[PDB]
Amino acid sequence: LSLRPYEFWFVTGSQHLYGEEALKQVEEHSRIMVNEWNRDSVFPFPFVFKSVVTTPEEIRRVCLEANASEQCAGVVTWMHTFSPAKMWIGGLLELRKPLLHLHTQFNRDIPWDSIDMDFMNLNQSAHGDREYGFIGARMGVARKVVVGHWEDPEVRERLAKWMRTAVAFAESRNLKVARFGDNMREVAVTEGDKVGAQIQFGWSVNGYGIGDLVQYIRDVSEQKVNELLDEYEELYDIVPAGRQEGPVRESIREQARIELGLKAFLQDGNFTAFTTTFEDLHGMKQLPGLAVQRLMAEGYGFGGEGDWKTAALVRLMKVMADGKGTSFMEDYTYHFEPGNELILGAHMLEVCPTIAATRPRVEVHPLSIGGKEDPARLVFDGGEGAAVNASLIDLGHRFRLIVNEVDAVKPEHDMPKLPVARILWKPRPSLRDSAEAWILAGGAHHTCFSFAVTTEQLQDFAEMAGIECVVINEHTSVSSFKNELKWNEVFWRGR
Amino acid sequence: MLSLRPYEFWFVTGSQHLYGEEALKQVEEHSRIMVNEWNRDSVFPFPFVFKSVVTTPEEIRRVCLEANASEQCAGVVTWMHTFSPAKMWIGGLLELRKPLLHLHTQFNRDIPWDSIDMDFMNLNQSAHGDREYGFIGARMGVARKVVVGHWEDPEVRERLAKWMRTAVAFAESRNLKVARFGDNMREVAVTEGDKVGAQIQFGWSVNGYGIGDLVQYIRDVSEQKVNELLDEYEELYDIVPAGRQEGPVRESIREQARIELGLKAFLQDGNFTAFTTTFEDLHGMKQLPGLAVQRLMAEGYGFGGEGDWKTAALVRLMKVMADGKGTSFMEDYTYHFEPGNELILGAHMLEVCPTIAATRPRVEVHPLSIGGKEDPARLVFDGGEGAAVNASLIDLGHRFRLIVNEVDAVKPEHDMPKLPVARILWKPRPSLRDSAEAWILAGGAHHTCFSFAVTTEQLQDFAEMAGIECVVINEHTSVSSFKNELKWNEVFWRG
Amino acid sequence: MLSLRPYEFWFVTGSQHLYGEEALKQVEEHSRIMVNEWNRDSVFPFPFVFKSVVTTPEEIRRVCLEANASEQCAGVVTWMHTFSPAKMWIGGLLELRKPLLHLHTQFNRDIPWDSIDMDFMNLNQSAHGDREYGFIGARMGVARKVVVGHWEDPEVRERLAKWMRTAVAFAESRNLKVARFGDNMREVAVTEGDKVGAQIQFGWSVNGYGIGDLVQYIRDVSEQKVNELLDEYEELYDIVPAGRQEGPVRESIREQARIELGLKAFLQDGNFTAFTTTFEDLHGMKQLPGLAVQRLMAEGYGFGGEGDWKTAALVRLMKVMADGKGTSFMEDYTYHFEPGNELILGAHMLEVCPTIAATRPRVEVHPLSIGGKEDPARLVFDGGEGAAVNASLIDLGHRFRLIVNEVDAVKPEHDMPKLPVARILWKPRPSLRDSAEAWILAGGAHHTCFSFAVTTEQLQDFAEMAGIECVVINEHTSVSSFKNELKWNEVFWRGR
Ligand SMILES: OC[C@H](O)C(O)[C@@H](O)CO
Ligand SMILES: OC[C@H](O)C(O)[C@@H](O)CO
Ligand SMILES: OC[C@H](O)C(O)[C@@H](O)CO
Ligand SMILES: [Mn+2]
Ligand SMILES: [Mn+2]
Ligand SMILES: [Mn+2]
Repeated sequence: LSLRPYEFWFVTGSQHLYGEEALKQVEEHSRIMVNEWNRDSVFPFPFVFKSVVTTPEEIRRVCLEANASEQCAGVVTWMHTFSPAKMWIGGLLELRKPLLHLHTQFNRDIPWDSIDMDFMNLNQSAHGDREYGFIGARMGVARKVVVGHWEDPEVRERLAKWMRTAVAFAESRNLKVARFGDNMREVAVTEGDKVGAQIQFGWSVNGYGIGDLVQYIRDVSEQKVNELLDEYEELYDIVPAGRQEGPVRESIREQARIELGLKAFLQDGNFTAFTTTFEDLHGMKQLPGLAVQRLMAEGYGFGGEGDWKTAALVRLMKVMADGKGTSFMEDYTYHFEPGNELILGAHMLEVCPTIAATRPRVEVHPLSIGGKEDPARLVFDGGEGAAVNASLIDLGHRFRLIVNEVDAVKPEHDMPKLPVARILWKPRPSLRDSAEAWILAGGAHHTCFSFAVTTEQLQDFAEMAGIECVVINEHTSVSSFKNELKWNEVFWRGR
Repeated sequence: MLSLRPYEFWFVTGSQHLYGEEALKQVEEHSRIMVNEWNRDSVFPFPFVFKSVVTTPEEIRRVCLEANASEQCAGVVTWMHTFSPAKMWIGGLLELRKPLLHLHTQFNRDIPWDSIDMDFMNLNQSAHGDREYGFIGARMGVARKVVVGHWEDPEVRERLAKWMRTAVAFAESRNLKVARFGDNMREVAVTEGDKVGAQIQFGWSVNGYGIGDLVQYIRDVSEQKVNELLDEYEELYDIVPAGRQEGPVRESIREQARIELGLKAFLQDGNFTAFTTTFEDLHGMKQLPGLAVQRLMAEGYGFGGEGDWKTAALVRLMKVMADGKGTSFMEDYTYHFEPGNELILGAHMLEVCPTIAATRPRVEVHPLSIGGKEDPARLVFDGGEGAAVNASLIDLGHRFRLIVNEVDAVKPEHDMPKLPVARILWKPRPSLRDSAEAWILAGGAHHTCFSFAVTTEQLQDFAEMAGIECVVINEHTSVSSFKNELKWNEVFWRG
Repeated sequence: MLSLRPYEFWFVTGSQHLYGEEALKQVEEHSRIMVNEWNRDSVFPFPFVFKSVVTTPEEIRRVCLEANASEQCAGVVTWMHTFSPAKMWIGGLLELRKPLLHLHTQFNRDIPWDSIDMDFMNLNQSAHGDREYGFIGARMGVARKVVVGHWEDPEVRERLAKWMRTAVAFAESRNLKVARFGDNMREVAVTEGDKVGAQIQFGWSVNGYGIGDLVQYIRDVSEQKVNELLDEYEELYDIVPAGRQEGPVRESIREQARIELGLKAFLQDGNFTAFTTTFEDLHGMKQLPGLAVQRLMAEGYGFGGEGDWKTAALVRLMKVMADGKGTSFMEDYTYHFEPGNELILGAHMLEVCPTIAATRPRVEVHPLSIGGKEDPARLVFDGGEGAAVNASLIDLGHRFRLIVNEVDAVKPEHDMPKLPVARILWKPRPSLRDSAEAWILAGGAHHTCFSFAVTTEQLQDFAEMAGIECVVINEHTSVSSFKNELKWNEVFWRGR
């Protein structure tokens, strides 16, 4: 589910005070920085050099163009010299693309024996970026700030992680969610304000009768179903009974029809996320299962039981992660063994095979929920390692993003009677404390779990979106966490 | 140095009539003893003055009114020797406009175990008297400093002595007059601000004069007094060999002395203690004021370049705090990003105060294109080393913010033969990368006041007196926590 | 004289695909006709442009992005011809930074009783289309003007036409550059303020220049062109006898002419449309600018005395709103408390704009101690009579406030033979006693922009666009109610 071309504009500020020769050297430096940066494979997207800006209208022009350019996912600004910040007011007012303020310098060291006034006039980011820093503070602008020399690999790393965040934000602002049916009845956390979320994030969330999907599934080519099956047998282990013609293989075939119909519906409307609900499956043979797991592996967002917030979150985290190690997730049951406390996570069917440590198996088991026929699904153990588990909730007047850092662990025991894929994790700082903190913050039971997305990225995304992000990790004291929820509540009110 | 009027601190002791006249006599004896002993200690830069024990609403209100009327009263230190019902203090606390310090102390250090009786319990009961007083101060939201401990404790006296300087600085701030020769450097943002608001908040009087007003004073300087001033330059500094004899270079220095004497006459006539100039308005001037300003700063005049009246007032203020020691107008010019040796070179195009010099300053003449006037004479030197603060005061539009970075000034390892300006090298805490990110996030200015003498506590206590936010970047700072505190502070300080 | 770049107004029509392509065709036809006919009605001071009917989020966002980037687009007029599901408008409304007017109209005037059917109901359904759109605007809190009624109603067209003038003033304000020769008059409070906040809020660029910069331009004025300007003074005004032939009085008038040309040269070079002076800084000048200033204002330049950049910008933008008619810098000078005939005399020490003159201006030269310079030449005249507004824009520290008093200028019944400045008399509504008290409670400045042409509706619409409070004092004003509104308003505008 690939992306349109994206690029990041590098805008360098200066002034006319020091003359045209100085301005020539500023351009020279910026053009070199961009070219060298584009040689480093750490960057997942290209920088594009933009002509040095020195006047209010040049600044405003480049910001206007950045706004209109569909490929521009972010603007990186840097003051090479002093660049009087009132000139930047008009541009900053126009800019709606994500902004990163790079506070850097062309040379690494001070040339002690040669440094003169010309050098002082030229390489003065030391103060140019501070005057620019003030107008940003003064206008209350959303920004990432990165400090360091431009060849420092740590700097390039902040830059590169940020590019994925910005590109995720670009995808978020054009994100379309299709809902097949409404929320599970009586459920609170998956409910919320779609107009509010379209205003805040850009998400478009709209509802379709399950019957619209049923028609697409009905029109699937049997030839294509059979080819998809061949692919299933190539990628996965199939339960022995499904490896021969008969009713088990047919159950699998039916998920293949569902996958192909879903995919056709979604491509037709340019949707990149979707929801289903087991309470509305008229005309469907099975709850979508294996089909959904597959579409998630292709980069589609998904939320169960009408959960559009989590479907959008899964999709944008997929973009942040470059499609790696990311899944819709739900906390299912606990292991309270002293010293070995952990969480088993799953869903009734829909867990993405990209978090699998073992080769997935296609299985068919009964599912009473929904009252439909035994669904086919992929079954596997999730892998191990550091990860995040994130929830995005609607508090009524505003949204809150909640991020728990966790450590997935390998199971020490088989779970032979368990018909769904699953993963085990130990949340930080302990199961006891993270669960209390989560509950205090009203975190959902549905989350996006990811081995790839970092907390920095989710925080930066929250900065771009203008919403609160709270983090639960190894350093969390619960009492402090309670205090921060209160202090944050007063800041984010009316904002 | 620009000497101060006599200042003094009033010691007001609270009690009540409940225990009789003999108990009140003993209270007075203790207070008189504390004042007299305190004034024998050279740690205190200003004298304490015993005030008569107060026990009634009218006595309390009277002493507060008198403190407002007294030009020499720089602050009031209040101590409850006994219970002193705080409703009696309401009237006086509403009237009082001098800075207040609540000293929570006790006459005796130790409990006389084998003789302590009800009379002693009645008399030496600060333990609750100061708490009842503590309440009324919290209840009325009064600005105050609180100091706890025995009055012969050196740590207690230290806190008191430091606060005396802060309070004197506040007294100077309330009567501060700034003269601007010319407007802000065009298009610059951080040096702009609300002079009316600043006069309301701090008392600063900031008004503008045409550069021509200064030129007329420079024209009226007597040539005899100029010659004498060159003799002092000769005595005090290393003059460039070229200027040590008659000819162009010496005439370049003689011009700064003319500027110095014209400036001094202007300022003294208007009772100004700080001033600004701008390189964009130098009509009638031969040179940008340079040496002249450097000398004036060393005498204790506040200064801000490019029309910067906030930094000018900050510099005068901090000079008072520092008793004229080790304090300068400053600006971050260029960085040294050598791993394990990151530092900042600070300077200005001419105006850096010699009170921070480690080496004997040299008088030098070099071209300065900025301003388009004749080659100006200036002092050149390396800044000294050691712990320092770098502070800027910005206007956020609806309020002011004091930002303070604790730094470590370092001795240069190499010569800078081509650098025509005085300069200083420092390592900001907790690191270059972190302090600069925090500084930019706080929107701190490029222009600061740098000081080896002023402490963070003093700046904070100043902010408390002036009713503004003060934010500190030091070795303990984490940028993510710093970021939160800005948000939470902004909600408190709003309105 | 100082002329405007071309401006136009985009007409954006909303619909949806629901009813079919033929219906969309009928929608486009209606909108093209509306634009065509509006453009054939001389009440509009600027033309409308037809924009392709928008029906999808992408079409909406595109036109809003284009409006933003178009220098000549001064405003967007939106109308929902049919239901046009408002979530589609979110992306565009977030993007749009040009002034917005929501026109709630309908193509046909009357219900066609004998033939109205479902097709018609589907097509001509602004009645609910504009309500859903109204919702999203309230929901997102956008700045907007709403106008209701049939598109051929002359009252509807009049609201539209007036708003065009306001909106064009706003575009001018957004790009306004002020030059200040010298700083504020020392110790003065109301003319002080926050230039950064003002540039953020209004867009005004405000920067300071040494008087020496102006003096240099004055010295480079061609004596030829001075003489041609002097010729033009003779043509336009009654010059005082002693200034008619060569001599000291005519030399004085000649000096103002030099100031005039240097000032204009400087201003044009930086595209400045407003400026300030200060009598406290006149080094290298022979006179305080007087006659020169009066003439620059007459050309449409904004001016504020004593460093007053807020009034200078206000003067300029109200000139634009007024199309240069009957507008001036102004200051309340002295009162006439005669019972039943209470009035205010307004003037300045020199600088009153001749466009408010009811008599032919006289060029005169009198001494002026203020500033310590040579006797300045200036235009002297009586101001006109009639309905006017007197408006002040102040800085409360944390935000700006616009204060406008509706007044009636009156003709003097007596001469003022000893009075060496131009002046005007007015009777403030609802009374001198009450208007002055309300003004003081609102902290209104002593410097104002006075105008015979600018309406209260336009100042209010400008304030809406700029996101600032506008308070009005007029014939319906009760001081006690007005006092409450200051309180309630300040709670609304705080932190906003
Ligand atoms: O551009 C102006 C100067 O050259 C310096 O950058 C410094 O003075 C900034 O205030
Ligand atoms: O004994 C009465 C005194 O006033 C004491 O200080 C105490 O009881 C006040 O609470
Ligand atoms: O567009 C849908 C319908 O036709 C109508 O507009 C109305 O029912 C909307 O509420
Ligand atoms: Mn669920
Ligand atoms: Mn500077
Ligand atoms: Mn005036």
